[PDB]
This record gives sequence, C-alpha cells and structure tokens, in this order.
Amino acid sequence: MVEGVLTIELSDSVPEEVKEKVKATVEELAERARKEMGLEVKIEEKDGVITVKAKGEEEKVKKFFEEVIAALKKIAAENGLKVETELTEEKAKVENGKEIKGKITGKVRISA
Repeated sequence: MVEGVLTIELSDSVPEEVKEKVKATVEELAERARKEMGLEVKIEEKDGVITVKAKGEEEKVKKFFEEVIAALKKIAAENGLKVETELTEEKAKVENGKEIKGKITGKVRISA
C-alpha cells in the first residue's frame, strides 16, 4: 500500500477556464476511479492548489500516475501551458524495525 499525493499547483496567472475545466476532469476521473477501483482517491484544493492523493497499492497508484501524466502533458502541449512537473517517491523502507511505506509525491505546476 502506497500513497500517491500528486500536488497540482495552478499559477496565479492561469485563466478561470483552466481552474474550472482541470477540476472538472480531475474530479471526474477521480470520482469514477474511486468508485470502480474501490480506492481512497482524495480530492482537495487549498487556495487554487489542487491535490489528488490517490491511496492504494503500488500497481494501482503507478497506473493512475501514468494516466494523470499522459492527460496533463496532452493538455499542456495542445494549449501551450507549462506543466513543469516532478515526482519524489519516498521508498518503502524498514528503518530501525519501523516499516515505513511508500509515498508517490508529485509537485506538478500548470503555468499559463
């Protein structure tokens, strides 16, 4: 079980269109994937900074990582929006006997 906390920070200069339409699509695919796959796909937005924390197994979270990355790079390229993006996967390690699980932490940034 790993926790895929993809953080979607939209720039202050992005149109209101980008806010409404990106949330429409993210919360759509997340609602459906949460319901059908039976996982803890947490949607949030703090002051314009969206957060999709999809908690599940490695195979699950990394599959959704491929789907979200393919989606955002597609929209980024065709619209001319710089999604800089980065991924920091904190590896599952038993340190001092403490079985610390993995976190797939993204820092993706929609820049218009």
